[PDB]
Amino acid sequence: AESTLGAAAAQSGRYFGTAIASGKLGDSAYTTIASREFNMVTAENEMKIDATEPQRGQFNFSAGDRVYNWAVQNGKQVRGHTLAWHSQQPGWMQSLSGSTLRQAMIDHINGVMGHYKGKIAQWDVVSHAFSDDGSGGRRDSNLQRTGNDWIEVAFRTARAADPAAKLCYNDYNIENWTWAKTQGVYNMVRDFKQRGVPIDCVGFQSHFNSGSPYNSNFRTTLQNFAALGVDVAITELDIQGASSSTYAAVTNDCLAVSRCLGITVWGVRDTDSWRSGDTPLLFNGDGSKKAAYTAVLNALNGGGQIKGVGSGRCLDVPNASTTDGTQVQLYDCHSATNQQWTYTDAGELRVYGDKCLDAAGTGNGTKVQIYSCWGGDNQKWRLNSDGSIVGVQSGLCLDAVGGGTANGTLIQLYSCSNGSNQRWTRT
Ligand SMILES: O=[N+]([O-])c1ccc(O[C@@H]2OC[C@@H](O[C@@H]3OC[C@@H](O)[C@H](O)[C@H]3O)[C@H](O)[C@H]2O)cc1
Repeated sequence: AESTLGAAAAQSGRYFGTAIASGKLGDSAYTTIASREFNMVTAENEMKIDATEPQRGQFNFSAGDRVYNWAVQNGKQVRGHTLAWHSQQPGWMQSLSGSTLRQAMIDHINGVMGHYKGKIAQWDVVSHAFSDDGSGGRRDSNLQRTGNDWIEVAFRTARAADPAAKLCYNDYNIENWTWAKTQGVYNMVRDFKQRGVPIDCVGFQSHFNSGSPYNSNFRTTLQNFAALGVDVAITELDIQGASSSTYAAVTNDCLAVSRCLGITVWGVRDTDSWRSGDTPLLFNGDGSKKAAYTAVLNALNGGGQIKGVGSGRCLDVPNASTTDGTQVQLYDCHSATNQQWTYTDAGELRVYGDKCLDAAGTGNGTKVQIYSCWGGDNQKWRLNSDGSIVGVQSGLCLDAVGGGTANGTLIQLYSCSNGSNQRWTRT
């Protein structure tokens, strides 16, 4: 109830989910991670309009049901995505307009929700309905040109089709409270609640990058929407660079809002991401947990010198050398730059400013040394709550050779054993 993301989130009545791609369900490495870590699933594309209604009036749930069945059979709830929006519309719908388009939208909603009636926890009824031009208004689309009330109609339609599902409005770039787009959505939801329009949740995609960075005020945004009487959900979270601090910050924002139902990251491994170039998820392509994974898990579980517990001595660079390939050791702790390590958001343990704790391989006995920082996974580490420090690439623990405790004891990689020569404390 604390070793996996879903289980850790469940401790506070929340979920931690991911986007599942039906085309990857035959990949054992993929499903092993997905079934183990998440208790909520969103079909990445299988429940969209084009996927569910390829031809007007012709519904197809082959792909959607495969994802839905995999989710339920493996113990995960499901978020339906998405009933009505401008993107990925089938060819036939893109050419529709006015009343006929409005009716098509309604028929689609009834068809899809009817198929999954009572089996979906949340439905993204409408998505991407606002512009990014900075006006805070609706974006120009075929759906919007049929009447400004199309969104309201979609929700009223959805409520009737399946009263058991929570109905959400989902969008991106509505995380920062100071943005006009965020205000546009806020005003609409407030209007809906005041007039009784059936809406139960607001989904924040949370696709963060240096173009639209995460800001601490995201929590305020979540709290402001929660105050309107709707639940909130982080629906498609991914962070460019996967900063451990940022991932932990977003996790704590949801935990700080009683109405935040949970968090879904948009994909399992970076190689499965729609934005793989931004290495924005919690697992590497080879399936290894990233530093960000541990940061998130620690947050969900309610969680300078590096001193070894068994030895009482500090991780030290011999004679304050800055030479690449110098194996680190244990040494009496004292004020010195060669014992001052900085844990970065990328998961590095830096010394001297630009040298990185580096594993010279991946197996037991591998030498741990300092080497120029370059971003390799053999230079990334996960700081566990039990005091162990695990190498991302190797999955092995920082280990004081042979359990030595005296000055000069070298540091190596070794299968984690919870031994005192593998436990560290930082001050
Ligand atoms: O440019 N953006 O900021 C942006 C573009 C699209 C977008 O869509 C939302 O978030 C991602 C969507 O999923 C992807 O849709 C396209 C597929 O080819 C890809 O495989 C999916 O992962 C999601 O459905 C939608 O809600 C947001 C922001």
